[PDB]
Amino acid sequence: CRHFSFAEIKAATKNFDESRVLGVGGFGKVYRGEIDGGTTKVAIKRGNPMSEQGVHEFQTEIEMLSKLRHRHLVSLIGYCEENCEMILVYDYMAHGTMREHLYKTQNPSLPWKQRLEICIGAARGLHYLHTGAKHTIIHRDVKTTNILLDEKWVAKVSDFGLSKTSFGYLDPEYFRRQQLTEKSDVYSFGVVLFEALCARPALNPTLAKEQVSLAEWAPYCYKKGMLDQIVDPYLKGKITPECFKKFAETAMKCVLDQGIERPSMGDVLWNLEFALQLQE
Ligand SMILES: Nc1ncnc2c1ncn2[C@@H]1O[C@H](COP(=O)(O)OP(=O)(O)O)[C@@H](O)[C@H]1O
Repeated sequence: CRHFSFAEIKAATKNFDESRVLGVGGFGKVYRGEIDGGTTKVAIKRGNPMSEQGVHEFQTEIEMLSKLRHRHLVSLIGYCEENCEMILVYDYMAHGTMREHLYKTQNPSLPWKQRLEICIGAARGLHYLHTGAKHTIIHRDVKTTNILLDEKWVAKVSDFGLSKTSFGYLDPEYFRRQQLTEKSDVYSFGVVLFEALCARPALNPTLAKEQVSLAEWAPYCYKKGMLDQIVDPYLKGKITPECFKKFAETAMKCVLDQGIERPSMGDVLWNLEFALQLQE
């Protein structure tokens, strides 16, 4: 993992010019830049050392990503703790977050098979975190803004500041059992799956009481046989009956009340690949 000068960070971002800002996260501003003389596109996150939750996330993202390698995980090229700063350098994901392609957006809608393949890609990332590191990693922050898309539309998991060895995605059993297991990532992923299908936020505080949380609302409509009515309008008529059923029953199991009843990510990943095959 590469240490960067604070001078290279300025060279890459052209001294943090707002022409290169990509957005704002809970950590700071995210800048697009180039390093190694313009062969490498990157994204650079500037955090604030005054905040020690920011300090905690900066060090956690470094100690996690520096030892992980997976096609479906955002890669951390390097960092900069110079002059008591806090900077992280990732590879640039040219197509932003998954949420920017589902709703509240001007981007075109994604075809069903591309959505399915994005969820499969993210499930592979999560499966690696749970079974491929030295110990289980619990991401704790699985959501549609933390799934990024590169120039070939490969889905990649990011945002490791809260991981250990958001509202609407929170494992409700965590506020009861007060323990945390990788099944909490499965809960959050099941919500991602429903967002991909319904193209609406996980929490929409303005709706009728039963519709506020996608996690409780989508299962409810499936049992009542009206899940087809809240499906993304672009997707209506584009999912074969058997894919629709395997997909929805996979998402329903992910958001069960009790973590012990939920599938593992290996199981989820397998059932999504099965769904893709039933679609074709
Ligand atoms: N590696 C990246 N490549 C491209 N754009 C990125 C990358 N990381 C973050 N972004 C952009 O920066 C924005 C801020 O994301 P992030 O800093 O993770 O904050 P949060 O996860 O709290 O929304 C994202 O919405 C996205 O547009």
